[PDB]
Amino acid sequence: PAFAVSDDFQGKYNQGKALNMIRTFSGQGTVVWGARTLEDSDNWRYIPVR
Amino acid sequence: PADAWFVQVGKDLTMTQEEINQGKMIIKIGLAAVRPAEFIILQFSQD
Amino acid sequence: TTTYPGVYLSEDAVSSFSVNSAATAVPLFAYDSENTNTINKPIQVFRNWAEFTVEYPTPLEDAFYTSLSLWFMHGGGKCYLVNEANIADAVAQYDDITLIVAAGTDTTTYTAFTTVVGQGYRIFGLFDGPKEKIAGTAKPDEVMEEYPTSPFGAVFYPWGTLASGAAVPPSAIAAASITQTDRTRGVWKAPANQAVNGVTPAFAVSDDFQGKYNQGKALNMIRTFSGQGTVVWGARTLEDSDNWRYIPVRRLFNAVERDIQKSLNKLVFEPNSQPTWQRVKAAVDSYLHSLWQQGALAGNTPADAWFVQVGKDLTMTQEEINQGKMIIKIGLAAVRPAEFIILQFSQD
Repeated sequence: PAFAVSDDFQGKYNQGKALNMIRTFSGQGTVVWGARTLEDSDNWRYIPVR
Repeated sequence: PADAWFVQVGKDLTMTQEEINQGKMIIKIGLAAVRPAEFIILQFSQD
Repeated sequence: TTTYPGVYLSEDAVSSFSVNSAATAVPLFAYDSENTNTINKPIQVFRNWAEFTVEYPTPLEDAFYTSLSLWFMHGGGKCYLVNEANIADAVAQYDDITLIVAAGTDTTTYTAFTTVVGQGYRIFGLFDGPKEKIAGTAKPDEVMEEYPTSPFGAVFYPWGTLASGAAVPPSAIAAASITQTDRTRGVWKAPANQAVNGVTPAFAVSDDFQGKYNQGKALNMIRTFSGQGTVVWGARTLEDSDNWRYIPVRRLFNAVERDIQKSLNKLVFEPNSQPTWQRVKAAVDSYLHSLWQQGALAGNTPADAWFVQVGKDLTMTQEEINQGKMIIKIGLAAVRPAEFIILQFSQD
């Protein structure tokens, strides 16, 4: 990743829409992170259930 | 799993007479899907 | 909130409670502020014999010196010594003081005593008997009115003169009986058969002058016997009342609540909910039940030997809940001291 992003700038953009930044950890490295569609709706969040 | 879905098709619960006579058939289902466990909180207690 | 994806965590919030027991004897000692052979610091905060002796290596004969000698002869505790001018002050401060002695100091003492009980700070003071030798031919009550009536106190006449040294007020002397009472067993036991050591009463009093002054008020002379020597004798508060005679049953409720009222100070500003109310009830009863199975309080099936009640309408109804107020109430069976003994024969 160009950027090792955050937890809070991560966390504060978890809502609203579908930012879904891709964050490197320990163990898991450069792993994908967060699953959500554009609407934060009870029918449609969570891209696989869409 | 007939709770985890349902399914229904008939003569009048679905697709009544004249639209059968119009050729149309309609069906319908609805179902229980999984949801991804995105968040994790956990609770302690000393009982 | 649960903002980013990942692992959040919660715990348990609030727990139970119980009361923390007691001290049962924190006496301040009646320092005389006019007195000079002494520290003219009014309030002396004293722990044991050692710092006393680094304060007084000096064998005095004034009664407080004879007190702490006698007091720490019985062990003794962290006991204080304030003047006759600063009674209420440290009582408003130190929050532990259980006992108030009379070191022959009465005049401002009784007023300051009846001052603080005029705001009622849950203490048991105790006074001196008159100095010497009521003739007893007459005059039966006119030796008593000099002492304020209260459910809090007695005088213990004979002026146990402590033949090693100076004449000691039995306020100091009977406290030693209590000192070996709580150390022996608690407060509901009456310190009425603890024998003290090396102290001689000025007077070997009577049985009848004893017996005729057993009533009215709380003379409670301290009489030497055989076997038991110079032992304390008679337990009764100032009023001869069915609620209050028998100083430990007064001192029981003097001790029954200062633990509790202290303990629940942490528990205000709390949501006055029903599951609060039952939970509060759940802690006390067992502590009572222990204390009942201690035999401190009398009565079988001990929810007979007490009761306890708190709710929404049996106690603390709606608008005063809406006023924030909660009220509770209990009542209970206590022991009473078997002071008297008669016994009946029959040939059947």
